[PDB]
Amino acid sequence: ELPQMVQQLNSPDQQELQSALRKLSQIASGGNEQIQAVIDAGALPALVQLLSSPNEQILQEALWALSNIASGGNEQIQAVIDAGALPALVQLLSSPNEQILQEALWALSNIASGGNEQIQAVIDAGALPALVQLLSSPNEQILQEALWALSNIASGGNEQIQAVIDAGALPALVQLLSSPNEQILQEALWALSNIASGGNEQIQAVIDAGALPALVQLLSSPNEQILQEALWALSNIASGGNEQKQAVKEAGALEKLEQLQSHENEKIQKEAQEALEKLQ
Ligand SMILES: [Ca+2]
Repeated sequence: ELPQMVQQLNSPDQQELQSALRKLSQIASGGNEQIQAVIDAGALPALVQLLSSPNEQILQEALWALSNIASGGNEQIQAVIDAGALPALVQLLSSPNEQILQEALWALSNIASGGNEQIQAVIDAGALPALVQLLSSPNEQILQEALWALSNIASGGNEQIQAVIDAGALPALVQLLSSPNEQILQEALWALSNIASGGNEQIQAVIDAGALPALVQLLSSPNEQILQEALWALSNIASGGNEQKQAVKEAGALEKLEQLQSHENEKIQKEAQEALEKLQ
């Protein structure tokens, strides 16, 4: 069944290629055991070749198939990496095709949905410069995918968090907290809080970027999720040293946090107290 499809991916017949591609994608969309069967049949080197196709139909299916493969476990993400997917996927971030870019961004975010070793592979391939450029996009849909992918990069270890910092993502994220669009705020703050999960060097890079004045302002937000996410970043930068703890105190958070203690939503009531006790 599968060896016969993997073989057809080399076929000069575009109907044969597309039919097997459409079959492999639907078979890989399924279970994690199914993803392995597709891997083992050698579909991966064949799929990576197709990422270079000028044919949008065969490229769209190939991308779907790879993002569905990278939907699996940590060492199946590694197979996608070892096959050499990343450079082709990073190449596609310069695409004017909104659908191709959406698929390529999805696949990269799914590859970044694994362990630090996998997350580093994405960084190593050079995804971050392209990702940061996309935060300056006027497309709210492109912005979301780029912010999703970045948040997944910034989920990893300190080496991966500092990578995002060194990629100059923070000024862009800070500039995005001044957005009137509450849905952009949700995604920018989410990525920013992941940067804020790091060590003292990383906590300080966030502080130096002018993040605190925007976060302290957002603590008086009428959106329960944006207010919750501001707390997220603060309680995360509170984890850092007394030198950092002080910068937070002189941001004016102290009173806003003292007020938040008495909230209608008991979820942010504890999220504020945990931030307070880790500050003094
Ligand atoms: Ca074409």
